[PDB]
Amino acid sequence: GPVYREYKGFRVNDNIVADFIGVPAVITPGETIEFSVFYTNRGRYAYPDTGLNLVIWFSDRDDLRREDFKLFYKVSRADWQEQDPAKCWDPQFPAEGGVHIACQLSGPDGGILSKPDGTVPLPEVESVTAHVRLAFREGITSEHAGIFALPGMLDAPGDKSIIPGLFGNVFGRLQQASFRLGEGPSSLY
Amino acid sequence: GPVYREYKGFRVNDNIVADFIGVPAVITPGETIEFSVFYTNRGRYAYPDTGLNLVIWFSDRDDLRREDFKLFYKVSRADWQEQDPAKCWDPQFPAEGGVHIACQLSGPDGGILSKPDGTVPLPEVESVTAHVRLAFREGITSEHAGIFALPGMLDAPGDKSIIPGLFGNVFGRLQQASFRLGEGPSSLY
Amino acid sequence: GPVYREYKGFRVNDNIVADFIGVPAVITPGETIEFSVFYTNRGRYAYPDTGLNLVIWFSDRDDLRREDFKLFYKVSRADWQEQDPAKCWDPQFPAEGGVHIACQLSGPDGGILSKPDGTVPLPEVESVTAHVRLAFREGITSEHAGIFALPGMLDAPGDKSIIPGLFGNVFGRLQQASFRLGEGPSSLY
Ligand SMILES: C[As](C)(=O)[O-]
Ligand SMILES: [Cl-]
Repeated sequence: GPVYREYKGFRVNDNIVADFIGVPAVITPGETIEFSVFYTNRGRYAYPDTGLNLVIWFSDRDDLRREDFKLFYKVSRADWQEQDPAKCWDPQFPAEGGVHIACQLSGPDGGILSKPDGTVPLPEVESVTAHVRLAFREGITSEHAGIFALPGMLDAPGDKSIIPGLFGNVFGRLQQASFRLGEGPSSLY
Repeated sequence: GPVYREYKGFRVNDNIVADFIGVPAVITPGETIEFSVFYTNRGRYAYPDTGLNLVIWFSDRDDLRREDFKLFYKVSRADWQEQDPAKCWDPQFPAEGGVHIACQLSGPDGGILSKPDGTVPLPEVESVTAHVRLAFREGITSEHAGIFALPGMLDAPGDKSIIPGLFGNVFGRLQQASFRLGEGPSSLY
Repeated sequence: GPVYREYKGFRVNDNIVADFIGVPAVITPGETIEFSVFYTNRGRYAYPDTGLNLVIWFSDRDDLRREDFKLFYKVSRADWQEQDPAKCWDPQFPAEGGVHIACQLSGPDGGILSKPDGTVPLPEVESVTAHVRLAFREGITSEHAGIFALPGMLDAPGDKSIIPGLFGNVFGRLQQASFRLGEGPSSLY
């Protein structure tokens, strides 16, 4: 069994990391972007079932909700699907301000790692990708926002997910992508 | 106290890492790009005050100076500001050629981690972001350049910065973004 | 001497890592992109000779070959060159489908780390970059593809590369960039 750390009330294994590709540092309100994100087993313990969670957070306003953006994704080689608003955590409000909306992006990966019983085990060195399509509705903006990739794992076969709407009873290392939702930079020269 | 390694006579804690988002691999001279960069406490020691440093480096020429580019930044949810040329290191000249221009991008983060006395403590798992607007003047080019993100920390409360013009008496893990400054690639097909 | 783990019968040192800059999450068939990728020594053991390997992989088809894309690269401040198809591994076919084409992108870096004898030693904290130009021929597509950065090292000076066509008898930590080859996302709103 692997070593867990505690963060808030949850168990975190830093050996399950996540990487982003193609997140722009500025997103235009109303426009659709596609990026990729994948979590990888940098440890020696094979997890029996895994799935990605994504957290969308605005630091400078607290009114953003799941319905304020459109979110589609595809697990590795499987087909695209719309992210399910019922597979989300309720909005969380940090003590310093803002709001984050955590979304579950789990499911079979097209027969690369996934098994007939539906699990997506993560042997060492292996990875699972979500290709993600994201768009924020027009008229909403943020000057310091981010996406966090939160890998979710089931520690033992037949474990239950611990956060309502998210995948996993233990979690991997949070990965960040900071951006602004608004207008691009004016010329400095 | 955390474990430091010595590198070029400075104290480095590899548990304070940095990530880049949105850096292009080719930058057009004269054009403004915006990217984000953030440092994260991946260790268990909470630093009492922290700030980011950025190094702009050209490997194939040594004539670049701070005056050859315009640089603005914004710490997390604080306001945009112009980077201060007096809050920069003197040009450094590696033995193999080229020049590094080390720039301090510190300050309050808009009250997320920062405190009324101006300090930015970095608890574990926490991060601080700089949104960065950058443009190199027209007529300057480089075929192998990069930005290095150098997190700076004050190890104990009331410590003084050790590199004149930069923030910190100890430093985090150097993170790199390599790019060309010049023209994009012609179509290979 | 460093600690190796075994992976598919090869020796891997996770302290030699790789990072990507500017890989887009969607690449258009026929269009040329340029990105950079660099491997960094995050350990304390200096390797006497190093070189990057790049793997192009399609998960959803197995007919892709080295001839189906154009690949040029440049080691740090050395000159651009075309990747040599004879310095490639034979196509590898995972049992679950798809194909991987592993390509050697080694050589001197313009005298930054490289020495007159042609070797590229990698001291601690140091790094080697490849600027990469990549284009897939028109009419070929993939819904889940990626680039893997496989650092190659020689553990000892008189060691020989262990995979025909790739650099190294030991290898670093695999780094991934997942993308689709095809059309960008249509508007969700
Ligand atoms: C209540 As609303 C403006 O977040 O859809
Ligand atoms: Cl956009």
